[PDB]
Amino acid sequence: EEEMRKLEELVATTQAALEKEEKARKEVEALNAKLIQEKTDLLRNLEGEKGSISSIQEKAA
Amino acid sequence: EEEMRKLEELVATTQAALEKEEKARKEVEALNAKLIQEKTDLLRNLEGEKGSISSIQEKAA
Repeated sequence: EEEMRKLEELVATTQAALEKEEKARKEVEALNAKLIQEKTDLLRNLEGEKGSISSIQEKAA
Repeated sequence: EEEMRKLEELVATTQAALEKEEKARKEVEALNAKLIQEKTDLLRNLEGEKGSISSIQEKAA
């Protein structure tokens, strides 16, 4: 009466784990890669504008 | 015993699955924990500057 219950718990632990791995393996680079590109285009906009604010200071003196 | 042999192999993959499941999530929560504040205060940094750049040029012209 006990041989049936270990087989249904056997297939349940594998299908529940299998949907959990590839859900996590997808989102780790999905969040990281779109965050590292959006700082790179803003930083060259930043230091080029920080060079532009001193230009109005040297031209006025 | 052969019936306990079929039980223990896929659980060994599942115990290897759960440790890799928690490994991916705890590194992706800590990187988002400080970086979303990084994009907010630079927005005040840029707009507080470019609002002045629109204001410094009209009296310099």
